[PDB]
Amino acid sequence: WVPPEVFDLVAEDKARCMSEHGTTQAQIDDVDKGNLVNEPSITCYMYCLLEAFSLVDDEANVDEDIMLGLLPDQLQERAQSVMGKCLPTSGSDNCNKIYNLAKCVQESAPDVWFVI
Ligand SMILES: CCCCCCCCCCCCCCCC(=O)O
Ligand SMILES: [Cl-]
Repeated sequence: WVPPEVFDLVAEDKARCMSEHGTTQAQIDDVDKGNLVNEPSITCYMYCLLEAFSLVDDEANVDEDIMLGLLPDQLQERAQSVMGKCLPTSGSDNCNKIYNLAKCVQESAPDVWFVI
């Protein structure tokens, strides 16, 4: 469902986030396929990229309105349903909060789940 335009929009932040955190594309592909581990090089990548687009703040609180703003209408209240379950975020730090959120969302909605 993700438009191709999104890929060029995120390219610059994706490069920076991967470089900052030691992330490999293979780690991203693995999360993308539903396999999540609590490794900072991928969890901090996910936090990094969300933050770059104002989807989370300095304590990994999710901005639900901006998030709903970005999704298409067909997912718009599946997402509200998933956010009801999975928010607020909780964890030992920003990266771990996003790990637990990722775990929750992908379990709650696997056929829509993805990470760029
Ligand atoms: C759903 C929370 C779990 C963790 C999410 C994984 C990180 C992927 C972040 C996607 C960033 C997309 C921002 C692009 C918005 C746009 O410019 O159109
Ligand atoms: Cl939250």
